[PDB]
Amino acid sequence: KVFERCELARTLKRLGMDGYRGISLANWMCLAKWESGYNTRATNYNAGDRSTDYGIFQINSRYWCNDGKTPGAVNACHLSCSALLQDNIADAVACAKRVVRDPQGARAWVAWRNRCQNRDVRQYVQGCGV
Repeated sequence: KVFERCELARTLKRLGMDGYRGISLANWMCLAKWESGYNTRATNYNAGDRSTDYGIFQINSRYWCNDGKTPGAVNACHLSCSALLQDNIADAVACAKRVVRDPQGARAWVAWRNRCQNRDVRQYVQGCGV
């Protein structure tokens, strides 16, 4: 599923993402936009280390979910990476919350620092009614 911007903003709010561990809704929106383009089926194989990024938040299989083929990986979210490819993002949101509960916070996704951090991210939620 490819979410429309405001449809996603409202969904994320209902799932309690606004301000989760100090991360505003507009930042989660900026993260999803640059990681997957709001696409829940997006996947990206990292040939360099044999891991894969799954879903709307592009969560990595080395630490967060289990896909069986990633060397020395852990599954902190206790989820199959398959769960992060559903149209329903409840599982992906629960795992993203787990990711940021680590000291790095949103810095866990390098895309956040490059395209979201210290920017005016208002545009991501403008007009969505959230």
